[PDB]
Amino acid sequence: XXXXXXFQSNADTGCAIDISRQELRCGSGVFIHNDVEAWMDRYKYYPETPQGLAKIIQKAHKEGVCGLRSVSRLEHQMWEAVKDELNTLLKENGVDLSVVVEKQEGMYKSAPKRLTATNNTFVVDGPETKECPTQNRAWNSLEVEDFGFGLTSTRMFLKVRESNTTECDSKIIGTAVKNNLAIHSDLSYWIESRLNDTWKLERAVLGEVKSCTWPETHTLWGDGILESDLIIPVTLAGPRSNHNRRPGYKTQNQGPWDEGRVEIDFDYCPGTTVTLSESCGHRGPATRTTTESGKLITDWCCRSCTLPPLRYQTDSGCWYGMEIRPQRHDEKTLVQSQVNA
Amino acid sequence: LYFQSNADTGCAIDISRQELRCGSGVFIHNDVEAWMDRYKYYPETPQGLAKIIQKAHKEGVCGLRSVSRLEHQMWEAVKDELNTLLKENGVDLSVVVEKQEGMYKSAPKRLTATANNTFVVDGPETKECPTQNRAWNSLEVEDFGFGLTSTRMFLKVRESNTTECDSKIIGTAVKNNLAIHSDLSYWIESRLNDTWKLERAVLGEVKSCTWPETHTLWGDGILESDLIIPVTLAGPRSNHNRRPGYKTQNQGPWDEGRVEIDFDYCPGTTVTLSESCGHRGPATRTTTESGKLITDWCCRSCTLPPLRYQTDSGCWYGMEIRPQRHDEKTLVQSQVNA
Ligand SMILES: *[C@@H]1O[C@H](CO)[C@@H](O[C@@H]2O[C@H](CO)[C@@H](O[C@@H]3O[C@H](CO[C@H]4O[C@H](CO)[C@@H](O)[C@H](O)[C@@H]4O)[C@@H](O)[C@H](O[C@H]4O[C@H](CO)[C@@H](O)[C@H](O)[C@@H]4O)[C@@H]3O)[C@H](O)[C@H]2NC(C)=O)[C@H](O)[C@H]1NC(C)=O
Ligand SMILES: *[C@@H]1O[C@H](CO)[C@@H](O[C@@H]2O[C@H](CO)[C@@H](O)[C@H](O)[C@H]2NC(C)=O)[C@H](O)[C@H]1NC(C)=O
Ligand SMILES: *[C@@H]1O[C@H](CO)[C@@H](O[C@@H]2O[C@H](CO)[C@@H](O)[C@H](O)[C@H]2NC(C)=O)[C@H](O)[C@H]1NC(C)=O
Ligand SMILES: *[C@@H]1O[C@H](CO)[C@@H](O[C@@H]2O[C@H](CO)[C@@H](O)[C@H](O)[C@H]2NC(C)=O)[C@H](O)[C@H]1NC(C)=O
Ligand SMILES: *[C@@H]1O[C@H](CO)[C@@H](O)[C@H](O)[C@H]1NC(C)=O
Repeated sequence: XXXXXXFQSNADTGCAIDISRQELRCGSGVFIHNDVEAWMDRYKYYPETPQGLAKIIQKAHKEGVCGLRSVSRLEHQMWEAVKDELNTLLKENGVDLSVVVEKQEGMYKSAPKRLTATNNTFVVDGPETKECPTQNRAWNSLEVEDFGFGLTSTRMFLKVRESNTTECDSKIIGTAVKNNLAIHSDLSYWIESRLNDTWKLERAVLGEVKSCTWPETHTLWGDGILESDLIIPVTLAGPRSNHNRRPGYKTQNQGPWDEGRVEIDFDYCPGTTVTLSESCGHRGPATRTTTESGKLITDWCCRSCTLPPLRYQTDSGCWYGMEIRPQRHDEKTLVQSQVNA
Repeated sequence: LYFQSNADTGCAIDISRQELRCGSGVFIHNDVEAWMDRYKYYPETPQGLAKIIQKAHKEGVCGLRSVSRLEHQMWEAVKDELNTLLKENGVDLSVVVEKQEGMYKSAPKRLTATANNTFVVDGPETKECPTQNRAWNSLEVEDFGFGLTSTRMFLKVRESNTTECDSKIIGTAVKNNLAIHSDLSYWIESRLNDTWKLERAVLGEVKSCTWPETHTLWGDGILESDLIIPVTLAGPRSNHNRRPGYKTQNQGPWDEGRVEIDFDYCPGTTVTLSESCGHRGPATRTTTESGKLITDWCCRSCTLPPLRYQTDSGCWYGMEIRPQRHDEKTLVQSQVNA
């Protein structure tokens, strides 16, 4: 599964039903789909030329770049799928260099080196090592040049970026608002806000947690921003937008951002309560509702949040927002986020 | 679960992404192109509204000015019903709806939910009912109404005072090379071609409410002098509402009704960069009042293709673009100051 290559036509054209207006309507415009919560991946990354990429790497290798960290899971999946190919490319040209791709657990961190146009390894992702520290790795060096048709999925071809930026690739971003529901999204983030008495964040699904910055061009309601109010941190591709807020909550810099997939919404973790209490503990690291031993922590408080509570759902269970604390300071087997972003 | 209650569902072809995708999300359509006839306003309570009106008149509100063409059509269509309801309550008061020509100006008064014998809706600027004593932007859409012919939307009186355009009917979105700010009468399009910039805008009428920041893209660090469509004319405070070489078209042909903006030459005309060209002025039509064509145009420091308006009486150029020949032959120029 990695085949190599080697009616306004700028717009979407089709039909949809608008459930709110209760109208079936055809024509042209902009259609944003939910691709984060989709069964398969409709999209796969590809290099414009594997040979080109191999050249990019060996060059960066000469200039002392020991490896790379992917921007996203999709990018990782490319490096994973194209490594054997890149390696036979180097091998057959007499280049003493092999690409090595390690499993990625947790958030995709940024790095400061950049691949440019044109030991003996190039290490993609993995744990932090003294041998190949992040500071000598490349990150966010590629972007989408063109899209390629496929039967099963659609191809995205990567070129080398012309400049140095921390911005997420805008080619794959879809932001939209209609019927007072607002969506900031790309291939791995789906962030939904809605008007109900007030405008506020309602739900978010993060396929992984990345470290690029959400571009202003693709951001709604981005005036008069106070970053410390932004639920999802801008250092974690949180859109710098007033939609990325919830009354009674500040930036979740210590949310469980290193668990892999994270779903944010506002409801109670199963079998728990949350109470307003001026005697509750101050905000701290996001905390799970099950201990290491597995037992359920039922009673929770908050000093000044609003209900329903900010809830995180991950592979290992349910967590609460930073402002929500265990009512009883007696449980010692806590599982808490050790992130600071 | 709520995502069903407010979303769109269907299929579309995305040429840019070379794919056919189905699913759920937000589909923003092109409505200023023929779809204004498939949407009607109706007051949610003609009875209540009548009471609201007789109260406002009783408090020194001589009349009203519609936010938009669609609102005006509702007034035109409900006045007979309103009047006959005012009769039944024994109220010396009748609604008068005059033709609306030009831009839909704003007014400072508001209706509330709780001399002459008339309530004048729209029209020219009388002194028997000045704009300063009229209400404006007191209505918003409560819910939508199913129809085969048209989608109905029912209006409530606003609980609050604001210059903001009703947000319920706004659709704003960006994907691939394309950014749209739109509602039922405005379609404002910008595109990424080397740079993000305004490419085209169609305005069914020119209104004077303000485009809400909640539905504005790229709204950070705004220099209002660079916004092409003025914020006083529902221009979005967006860096998408910009074109290099051009500043705010405060003196556009905004009083002509329908206006379309794009970047292209007026038929039979040329535009050349000249250091000796005149400075920004009111926008000028390519035909003179008699009906003669002006062919030669200059600009000092605009970029090309030229900023172009099209209205019901012809083609016009942006404020920076000036007739190269000084033998001024009674031009037709915008008199609007926005
Ligand atoms: C969209 O936004 C609206 C608000 O604009 C939300 O509506 C609110 O929903 C919440 C719960 O979902 C409601 O809160 C509940 O109120 C019940 C009755 O209200 C009492 O308190 C008010 C205080 O102002 C008094 O005025 C009133 O007379 C009543 O005495 C309570 O019975 C509920 O209590 C539960 O929670 C508390 C929390 O501590 C527990 O201690 C209780 O034991 C009990 O379990 C609760 O407080 C609120 O009333 C709604 N407001 C309005 C205006 O309707 C919608 O929920 C939101 N939509 C979505 C989808 O989220
Ligand atoms: C690209 O820009 C980034 C940030 O704008 C640069 O990252 C900084 O690099 C220096 C030295 O490498 C560090 O001390 C900083 O902490 C980095 N800031 C970050 C990572 O936010 C990066 O060096 C630039 N890369 C190139 C090739 O110019
Ligand atoms: C009360 O309001 C009515 C409706 O606006 C006024 O009637 C108009 O008066 C002007 C005066 O020049 C005429 O040109 C219009 O033709 C009248 N409208 C008609 C006949 O439908 C009336 O003058 C006002 N009375 C006042 C201010 O005392
Ligand atoms: C997108 O912008 C490019 C400029 O980068 C436009 O290309 C120019 O097109 C005009 C007329 O077609 C030519 O006179 C120029 O010489 C072109 N420039 C270059 C560098 O080729 C292009 O027309 C724009 N396309 C759209 C659809 O707006
Ligand atoms: C509406 O609000 C504006 C902004 O404060 C104010 O200037 C205006 O007088 C208000 N009008 C009414 C009728 O309250």
